[PDB]
Amino acid sequence: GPSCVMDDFRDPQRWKECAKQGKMPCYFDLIEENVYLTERMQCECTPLSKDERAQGEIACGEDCLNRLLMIECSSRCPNGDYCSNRRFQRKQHADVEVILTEKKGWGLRAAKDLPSNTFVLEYCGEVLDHKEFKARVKEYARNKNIHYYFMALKNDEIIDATQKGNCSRFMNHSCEPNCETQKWTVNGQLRVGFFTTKLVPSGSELTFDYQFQRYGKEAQKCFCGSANCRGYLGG
Ligand SMILES: C[S@@+](CC[C@H](N)C(=O)[O-])C[C@H]1O[C@@H](n2cnc3c(N)ncnc32)[C@H](O)[C@@H]1O
Ligand SMILES: Cc1cccc2cc(C(=O)N[C@H]3CC[C@H](NC(=O)CCN)CC3)[nH]c12
Ligand SMILES: [Zn+2]
Ligand SMILES: [Zn+2]
Ligand SMILES: [Zn+2]
Repeated sequence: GPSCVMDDFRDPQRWKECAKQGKMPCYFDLIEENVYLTERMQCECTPLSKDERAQGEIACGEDCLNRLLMIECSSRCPNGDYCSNRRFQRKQHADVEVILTEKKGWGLRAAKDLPSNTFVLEYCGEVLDHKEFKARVKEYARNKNIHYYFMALKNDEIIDATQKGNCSRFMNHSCEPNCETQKWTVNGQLRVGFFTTKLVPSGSELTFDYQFQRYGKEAQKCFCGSANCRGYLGG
């Protein structure tokens, strides 16, 4: 099918044009941070020498205490500019494209090879309390929407990327996936991002195991094509 790049989403009227020809997904409002309907210490890594920075060595890598608790550092981190643990904030996203699938709608694929436990994208959207969430479920059912964009963030917080979000919203489900969600604390506030669970060759679709609690017996069928396909979306 047709494909497109994350920069294509920055030109609104051209996008809408590409959408008229079916060369891009339908329009949504692009945002770079979660938006709320309901109004809401440093680590101990030793500073790296300028020599160690030049050698290729990692600042706040795997032993960093902020990182081990999936907390990103701030500006006041000991390693300052060198800190590798500010990925959400610096928007250090993987190189991925938005493509048209056979039966799932649009999707995400890797433009380059991507290592294991590599950051893909933040799942951004409108954060909802339980009440707003239920309002929208019903509103969406009554508009006969086909695609749904809900992601559980925490107790009484669900991200809805139906109207406002970013390209994370195109990652499809798979019963045998190559990414997972991770919840990270940034400035005392929780966020969700997608991360590879294995190596993902260039061209391959990126998928995760969506486990949002299924309500009815009734569900969306799964066209993931795996050997182990559970048949439907949801947990
Ligand atoms: C967040 S969206 C993913 C983006 C969607 N493909 C689009 O075109 O906007 C989730 C929706 O994609 C579709 N979807 C995702 N994974 C799927 C799968 N494995 N089989 C069938 N539909 C899928 C479902 O309609 C679901 O409600
Ligand atoms: C981010 C992402 C990636 C891949 C798949 C999904 C599905 C969703 C999603 O929001 N699914 C919803 C469906 C409609 C349900 N409706 C009821 O349970 C009540 C009446 N059937 C709620 C869950 N989000 C996704
Ligand atoms: Zn650190
Ligand atoms: Zn740091
Ligand atoms: Zn499946």
